[PDB]
Amino acid sequence: STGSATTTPIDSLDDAYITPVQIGTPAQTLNLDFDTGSSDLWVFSSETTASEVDGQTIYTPSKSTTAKLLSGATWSISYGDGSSSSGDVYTDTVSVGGLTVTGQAVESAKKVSSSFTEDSTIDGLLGLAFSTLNTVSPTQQKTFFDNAKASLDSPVFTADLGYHAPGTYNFGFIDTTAYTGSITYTAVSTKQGFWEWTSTGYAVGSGTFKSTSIDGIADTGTTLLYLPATVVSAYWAQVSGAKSSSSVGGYVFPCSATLPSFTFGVGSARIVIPGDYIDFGPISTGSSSCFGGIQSSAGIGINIFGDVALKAAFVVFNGATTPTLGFASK
Repeated sequence: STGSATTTPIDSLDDAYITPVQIGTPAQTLNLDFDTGSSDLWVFSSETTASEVDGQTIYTPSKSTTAKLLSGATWSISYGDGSSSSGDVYTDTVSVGGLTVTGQAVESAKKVSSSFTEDSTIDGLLGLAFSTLNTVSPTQQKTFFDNAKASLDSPVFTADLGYHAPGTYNFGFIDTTAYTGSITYTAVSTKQGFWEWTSTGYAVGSGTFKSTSIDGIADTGTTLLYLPATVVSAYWAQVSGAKSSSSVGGYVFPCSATLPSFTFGVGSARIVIPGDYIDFGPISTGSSSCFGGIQSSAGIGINIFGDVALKAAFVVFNGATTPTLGFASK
């Protein structure tokens, strides 16, 4: 089997991407944030505290003839941005772009934190990291990809995120029309549950490439590119007036600037992030200070190849017995 679904930016900055997902019988369609940095499929629901729902579409298990309470199971998750959610668990039929999994764990939110409530465009998350990170207790549950894998034509999914435009998530096949050149594959460590790999270095603008190993994760659920302070300082030093602002929470730059590109290495290959992809707009409405899309990871504990980096590439998440990642230009 295969599946193919369009993913659409939630706003004019590409802060995140939503993909429609069918849950239950008859189908209830929710727009989920596909997140290769986590492993829970959770949704706003008829069980979510009413004051914490503000415009989202909810899953109502009682209206699904295929929903079944997973007795005794609870979940609770905290994300790198400080947001969180928790609840109980149903199993139900879940379809993405024509690919159907029966018996998928659908984690129903009883509580969500303020940032989820405040984002009316995201109805939940669909985790695509390794199932060892799934938070369901006392019986850990599998991700949608893990459940679908055996049925797929090939045990892969691909992320093709757009810049200020829709893109595609494909399951079970590699669309050879969606990228240019060849796909370069690179090793993955699953030891932390992430799609964790080692970039071979970077360049700033037209500058020379610096060969240096940068371990990090391919994370579709993180907006920006978080890299070591040395790398980030070298980038922003090429932008007149750019500075790190403790009060804003990262590097800012004059909105009048033209930003240089940023290149990262994948083995001997190179992915170029155009300068425009690094502009996240005014820090507050009407400000002439703009927020940078490359930020330091020094306070995180891990480097994160988030959407800023991934949307410059066609990315293969290869879930073969030994997983690997592939990157191509597009």
